[PDB]
Amino acid sequence: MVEGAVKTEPVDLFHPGFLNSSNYRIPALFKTKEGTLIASIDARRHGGADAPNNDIDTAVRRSEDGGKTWDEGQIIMDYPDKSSVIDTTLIEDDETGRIFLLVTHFPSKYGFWNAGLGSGFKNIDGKEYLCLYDSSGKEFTVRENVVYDKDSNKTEYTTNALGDLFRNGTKIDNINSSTAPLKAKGTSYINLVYSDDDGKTWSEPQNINFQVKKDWMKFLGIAPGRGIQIKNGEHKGRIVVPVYYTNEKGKQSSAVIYSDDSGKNWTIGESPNDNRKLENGKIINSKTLSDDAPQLTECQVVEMPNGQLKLFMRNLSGYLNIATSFDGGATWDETVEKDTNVLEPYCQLSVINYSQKVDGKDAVIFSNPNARSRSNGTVRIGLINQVGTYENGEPKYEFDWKYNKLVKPGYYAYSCLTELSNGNIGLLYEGTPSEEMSYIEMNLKYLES
Ligand SMILES: O=C(CO)N[C@H]1[C@H]([C@H](O)[C@H](O)CO)O[C@@](O)(C(=O)O)C[C@@H]1O
Ligand SMILES: [Ca+2]
Ligand SMILES: [Ca+2]
Repeated sequence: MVEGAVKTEPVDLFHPGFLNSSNYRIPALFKTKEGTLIASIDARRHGGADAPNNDIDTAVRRSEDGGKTWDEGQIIMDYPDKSSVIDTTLIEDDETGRIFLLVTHFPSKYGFWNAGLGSGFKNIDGKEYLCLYDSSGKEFTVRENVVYDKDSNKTEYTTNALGDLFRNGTKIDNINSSTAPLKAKGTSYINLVYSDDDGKTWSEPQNINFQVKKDWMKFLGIAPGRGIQIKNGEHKGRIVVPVYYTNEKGKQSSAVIYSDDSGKNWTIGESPNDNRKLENGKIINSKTLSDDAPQLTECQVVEMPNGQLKLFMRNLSGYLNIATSFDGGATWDETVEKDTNVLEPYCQLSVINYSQKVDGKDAVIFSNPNARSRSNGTVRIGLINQVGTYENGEPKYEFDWKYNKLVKPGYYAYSCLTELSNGNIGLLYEGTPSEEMSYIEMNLKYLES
């Protein structure tokens, strides 16, 4: 290493036995406005396997000294009996100081492959209510935590936000378990929690599926890592959270959900697959997509100097795919770019804006496995250059991957970056499949060397 270069020796920020979890996957890492680092992760309690073959809880650690020391952690979401929360994402509303963590939630027995269609909510007279089902398949609704039957008679059952099921006020089970007399629909749900004390305490989960999941979506999940809050332009203040979904045919398409009211209400935008123009001119849609090749899956979003959004997406082309939005994530330009300078082995990636210019250019930082497998973990600095304009007159931005640094030889899978208070880069990465999750700090002198 050159003199002054910083690449800290890896710290196992999560590992077998921490919080009595045997396994860990899916890192998220975020520096709050106050300067605290929040790291979130799936505590996979029965091996590394994805839902439904596990019981997965959400864990958090905090650092108040720039990542040099970390607290003893806490579990912030835990559903019973193999109902899992998987794939976390972190963002903050800088106006209110509220930190958000969102995650995908499945009842017991459900996961990506067998999620049922739709939101799991039903409209009764203008409001969406979570449905519950008994053993005969009869449908009930939960209205302000009171269970009503199909004839709108109040039953003896109530619920709470965690899904506990109470009979005349006594807990008997939980609507997410394999044994409850009333169960939620077996599908994915987006859950949201928040902290107003810099990550020390967290709310109980809000189920926002009724706002963001459409009737024709089977799986709808958080794309893990981080979100953004838009800094420039007409959508300044919008909180943007990457997601992805499958249609009835099981084919995956990326999107973002977003909030213009500090996280109170959410909307899902279109996918880049909606009215996408494929390489030779075929027009597709995420609702009708029937082929594997154009799928767009996990993704992360960054903001260009004028506010334009770029969605970096896991896909099946072997290379990075990038979509562009002129309207704050509501829709995407018809052309998804393939960047053959950036291998993408079908794995989650991390990309963040960087606050200072590099070589006279606005820059982003990027992390993924630079290979055709989950290996050769590489952190890149991409310099933003405008190369002309679209037909609508908007600027066209391209990335120059000028610096590309191998940080993890051997296994490298999911990862998440953050800029640190000192201008350096923190990185939490899967350097093992599902055991030790490693944290390092790197400076730009190292990354450019
Ligand atoms: O299964 C889900 C969503 O419910 N998420 C997993 C996700 C999905 O299974 C995958 O993105 C679906 O194509 O991928 C991982 O299996 C992986 O590729 O390593 C890990 C991630 O937690
Ligand atoms: Ca649990
Ligand atoms: Ca489009």
